[PDB]
Amino acid sequence: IGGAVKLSISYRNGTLFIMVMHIKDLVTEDGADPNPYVKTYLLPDNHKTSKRKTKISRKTRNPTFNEMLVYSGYSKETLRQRELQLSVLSAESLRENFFLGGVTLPLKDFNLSKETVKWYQLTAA
Repeated sequence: IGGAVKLSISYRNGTLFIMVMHIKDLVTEDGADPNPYVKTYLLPDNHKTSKRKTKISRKTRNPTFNEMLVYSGYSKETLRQRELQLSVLSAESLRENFFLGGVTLPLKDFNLSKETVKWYQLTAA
C-alpha cells in the first residue's frame, strides 16, 4: 500500500464531477506491475447504486486516467451527508483483483462552489 492520486472535484447543475487524473507510486507485495483501475462509492448508499469506475490502465505503477466519474441527481445537502470512498485495485485475470490503496473523503469538507484539484495519499483498510 502506497502512492497518491490526483483528483479534480466539482459540482454543477445537480451533478458531482470526480476527475481521476493520475496516480503515482503504486506498490505491490510481489513486485509485479499491477493493472490499476479506480472505483468509487458514495457512502452510505441506500439504494446500492453508487459504484463508478475508470478503465483499467495496464502494467503500470503510475497510471494516467483523465477520466470523469459522474454522480447525478444529488443535492449538495445530500452530498454533505456522504463520503466518497475511493479504491485503487489491480485487475487480474488469473487471481483475485487486489487492493492497491484507497482514501475516504467526507464531501462536506469541499467547497462545491468551486473546482478543487488536489493530491491524496492512498492508505490501507
